Amino acid sequence: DGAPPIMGSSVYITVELAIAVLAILGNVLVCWAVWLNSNLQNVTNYFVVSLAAADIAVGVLAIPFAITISTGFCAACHGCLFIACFVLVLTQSSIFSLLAIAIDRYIAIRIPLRYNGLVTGTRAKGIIAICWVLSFAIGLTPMLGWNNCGQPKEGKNHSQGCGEGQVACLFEDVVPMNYMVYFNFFACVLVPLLLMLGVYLRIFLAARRQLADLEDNWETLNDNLKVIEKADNAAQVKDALTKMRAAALDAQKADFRHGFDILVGQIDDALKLANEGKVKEAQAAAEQLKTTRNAYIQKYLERARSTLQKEVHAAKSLAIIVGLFALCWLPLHIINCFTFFCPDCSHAPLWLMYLAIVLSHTNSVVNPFIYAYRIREFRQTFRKIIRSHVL
Ligand SMILES: Nc1nc(NCCc2ccc(O)cc2)nc2nc(-c3ccco3)nn12
Repeated sequence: DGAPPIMGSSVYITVELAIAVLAILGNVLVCWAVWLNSNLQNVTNYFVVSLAAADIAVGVLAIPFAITISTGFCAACHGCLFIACFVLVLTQSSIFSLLAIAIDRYIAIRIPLRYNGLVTGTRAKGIIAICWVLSFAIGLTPMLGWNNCGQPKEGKNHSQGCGEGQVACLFEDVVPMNYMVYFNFFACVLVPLLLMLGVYLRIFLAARRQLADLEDNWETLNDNLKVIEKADNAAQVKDALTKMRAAALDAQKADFRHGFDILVGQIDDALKLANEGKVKEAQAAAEQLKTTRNAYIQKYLERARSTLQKEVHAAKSLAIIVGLFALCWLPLHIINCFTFFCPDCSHAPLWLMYLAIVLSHTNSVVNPFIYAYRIREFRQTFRKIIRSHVL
């Protein structure tokens, strides 16, 4: 006869309430910043709002649900199922939101040309609504028959003094583990994570490929120029210039038409000269190109470089969220795995179970800090609010 469980429950409940406090405050701040700042009103941040909404729900409902379910109190089976699986609904919502963010940034970085023509607030709202609905379908799947209401714990039901029909409300007693591992973890959680990793890999790959392409064009431009200065034949000049022309109109694909028009025009003129056997005429005419480069091309390619740097930094910041999501949630899934795939093992200790539950809950508090740390716009919007209504 050992330590009173309420002593541990005091800690657990206090920790849970603190986590709820932070989860509500941080995410409320996020939503407020997005609502009043017009720079933060794009399709990409609407998913941020949805994620923050799920986190608010965690702080308002899932945590109280966790505190209640932990009691093992007497309630009808299906009611206990809802209480236990509402967090699954929210977690699936978060999954779909993160995956939507990844796909949005992918579409933005590979085809920004037709990004707006494809991605709008209308279709985004339709997506988010469909995502919430499918999250409900997934999370509450157990209530559609895939439960253990038909296999109750006679000993427990009669120990805790429950009514006819009712059952004690614990997780592993009503929520089947094959569902948690196969259906929820392997299919509806792990696979999405693999997909997110793939998409972000493709994002960074495309950013690197574009920077190398523009760099090859820039180097082709200047190297052909140097070749002109060193060449000693009209045909050698025209060869280098034709290839410089190709590189010029290639880098063009990356107000600004003025610069590239001047460059390509100068290249056409140098070509016409070289074709008419006019060598040094071409070498001198192609020497003014560098000015056109020092006034337009360099100024455009540095700006394209900074734009890709910004999108890369944004992709990194948005991927860190998925990282923390995985790190906070996977421990419970691993615990479920070895609660399902090892009958010869000893079950994980109760303190470790609640520790992992608390950990999974902490994910609803990190996102705002990530935003304020990484994203200048979010940071300074939070700053204004913090120095607008309350200090
Ligand atoms: N395995 C598990 N257990 C619990 N709570 C109850 C643990 C327990 C274990 C033994 C016992 O006699 C009474 C209760 N909550 C849990 N939540 C989750 C979870 C949430 C999201 C993914 O897995 N897994 N999970």
